[PDB]
Amino acid sequence: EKIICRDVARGYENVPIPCVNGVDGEPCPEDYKYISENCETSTMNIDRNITHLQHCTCVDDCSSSNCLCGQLSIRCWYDKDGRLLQEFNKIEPPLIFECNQACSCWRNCKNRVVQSGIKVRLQLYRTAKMGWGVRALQTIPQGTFICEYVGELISDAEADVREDDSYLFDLDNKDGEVYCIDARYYGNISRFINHLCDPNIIPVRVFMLHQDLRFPRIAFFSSRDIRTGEELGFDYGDRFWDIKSKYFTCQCGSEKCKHSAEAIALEQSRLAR
Amino acid sequence: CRDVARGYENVPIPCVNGVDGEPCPEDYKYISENCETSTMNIDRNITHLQHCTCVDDCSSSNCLCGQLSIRCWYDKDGRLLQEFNKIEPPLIFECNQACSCWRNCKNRVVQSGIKVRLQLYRTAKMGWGVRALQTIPQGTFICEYVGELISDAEADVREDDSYLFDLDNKEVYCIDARYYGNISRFINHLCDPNIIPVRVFMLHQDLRFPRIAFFSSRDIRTGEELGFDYGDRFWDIKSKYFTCQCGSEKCKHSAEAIALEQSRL
Ligand SMILES: CCCC[C@H](NC(=O)c1[nH]c2c(c1C)C(=O)CC(C)(C)C2)C(=O)NCc1ccc(CN(C)C)cc1
Ligand SMILES: CCCC[C@H](NC(=O)c1[nH]c2c(c1C)C(=O)CC(C)(C)C2)C(=O)NCc1ccc(CN(C)C)cc1
Ligand SMILES: Nc1ncnc2c1ncn2[C@@H]1O[C@H](C[C@@H](N)CC[C@H](N)C(=O)O)[C@@H](O)[C@H]1O
Ligand SMILES: Nc1ncnc2c1ncn2[C@@H]1O[C@H](C[C@@H](N)CC[C@H](N)C(=O)O)[C@@H](O)[C@H]1O
Ligand SMILES: [Zn+2]
Ligand SMILES: [Zn+2]
Ligand SMILES: [Zn+2]
Ligand SMILES: [Zn+2]
Ligand SMILES: [Zn+2]
Ligand SMILES: [Zn+2]
Ligand SMILES: [Zn+2]
Ligand SMILES: [Zn+2]
Repeated sequence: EKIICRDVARGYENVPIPCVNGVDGEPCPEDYKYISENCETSTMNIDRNITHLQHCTCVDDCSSSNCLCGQLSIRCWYDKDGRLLQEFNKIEPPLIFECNQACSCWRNCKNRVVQSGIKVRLQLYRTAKMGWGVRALQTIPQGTFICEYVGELISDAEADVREDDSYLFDLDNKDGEVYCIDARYYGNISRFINHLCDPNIIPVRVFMLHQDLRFPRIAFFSSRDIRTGEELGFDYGDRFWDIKSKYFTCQCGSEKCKHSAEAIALEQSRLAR
Repeated sequence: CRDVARGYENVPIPCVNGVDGEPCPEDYKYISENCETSTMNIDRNITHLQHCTCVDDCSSSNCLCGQLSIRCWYDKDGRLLQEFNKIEPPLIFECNQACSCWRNCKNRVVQSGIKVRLQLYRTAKMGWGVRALQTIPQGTFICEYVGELISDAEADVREDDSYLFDLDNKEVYCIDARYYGNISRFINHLCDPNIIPVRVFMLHQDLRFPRIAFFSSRDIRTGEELGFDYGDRFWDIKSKYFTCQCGSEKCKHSAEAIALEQSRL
């Protein structure tokens, strides 16, 4: 086992993200460009108009019920330490509207967690069965911001012709025109987070410096206390596995695994009779 | 006010008034980065970024971004080299998200933000101004001219040009700090200036949209008012409404200076 890179983010995050390999001879991944914030190749025509921001008139730290930005998700879901409240809906999370440059409040108000970046210590590591993965190097309480799903913002039409969908994330569940983040060519640490059938982080859609609802940003928060050494993972979703399961099956090893060869076979044999 | 920037800069920018009873200004919105109010089609395509292949601190002459800048003009402490053309500054291309270097390389001064202590204050004759609260060595990055990116056509429609900065394209775009701006909107004209504007590219390289960075052109002492040369064009427009009050012996735009040149004719 060897530390093969001290910081895959090259200093772009608040904290380093080392890479270790104790499984094989694979060097730290080079077949992508690490970026800390979303990029575009062809333009997405994002509405950046500062006058199109809903914003608040608070002169405190935006902890009162009078903060419009909080009201845009019924309430601000962050406590004084930046963690999601206990009663936050982790099954169907609301859209979060953080404070922004139009708000009268200060940059250090309580409604600005995701825009402040990575704070926890993570490690890129070689897994036994799933390629690279990401694990915690510290205790992470439930409700803590982990990292953003960062990559190249692309259209539905462009996503459809991309050869590799292994790093592709669509931004809404609906049937219409849905934009995507493709982390294949450009991405951050999130591109390495694997699927777990017993996940410990959840994606939350967030708005910060724009409120172009076509382009929510994807923030991962812990859904339970996470222990040092624990692999991070979220539920990729059934749609992902419907596509992929003819190529590989889930190796998460959970007793609750929904997408292993065994689980899939038990499903099909249920119908084979 | 302890900080007109509301915590958005690396350091506070306090405001004081020891001249009259005017409250610190509130007839604008402080923003720390440029904004837009109608679509500005800036080319942000990451594949269009020229970028370097350095793994050093980008002080090497092999750094492409340095070469794009003619050379990297930053010394080890982030200050412009003496050889920098302060009369007609070049374009600076800082490193960006496409470069292979680390975020702490030597070619990222402007994108790292304000480091010096400044103060918004009431001047005797020129309204509000900005002054240093520390010694500032020559070549030091001070602040960016931040405001609302607008087209020249939009600029022509607007009533007030007192906070309008022409990016000098030859289609034309401007930064209007009238409604949205940062501390730079308060920096006055001086005929004996101590800072200079420099065109800089950082996260995009759309040459239609340079960002404007101010650097000190000489050592500045604590308490000294900051100022740059607004340019003859500004004064050709404005001299019919007011004249220069900078009070320098080399003042070019005072009523007296103007009258002398006119009577000469
Ligand atoms: C590799 C990233 C995880 C796996 C990933 N998951 C999600 O996109 C997703 N979207 C939402 C979630 C997740 C997990 C949520 O949980 C909720 C959400 C509202 C954020 C909406 C996926 O399924 N990738 C295949 C793929 C994506 C997109 C296309 C392009 N078009 C055909 C749609 C093709 C293939
Ligand atoms: C209040 C800001 C200082 C004064 C200001 N100075 C500059 O714009 C300027 N531009 C460059 C400089 C300066 C000082 C430089 O030094 C060099 C540069 C290449 C950065 C190009 C000005 O002249 N404002 C009147 C004004 C601007 C724009 C319009 C709209 N269109 C007719 C263009 C009308 C009136
Ligand atoms: N639960 C899983 N079981 C098997 N393979 C997985 C699982 N989760 C992620 N993967 C693999 O990881 C890919 C998704 C990537 N976004 C994650 C990083 C990937 N492990 C890598 O090494 O680059 C999938 O297409 C699979 O190849
Ligand atoms: N040298 C000067 N002489 C007279 N007035 C000046 C001078 N420099 C700047 N000004 C004034 O300041 C305006 C430019 C502003 N960007 C500077 C801040 C301005 N002093 C204010 O109080 O808002 C000009 O239109 C003038 O009203
Ligand atoms: Zn608020
Ligand atoms: Zn706020
Ligand atoms: Zn707000
Ligand atoms: Zn599983
Ligand atoms: Zn370089
Ligand atoms: Zn560099
Ligand atoms: Zn570079
Ligand atoms: Zn003068």
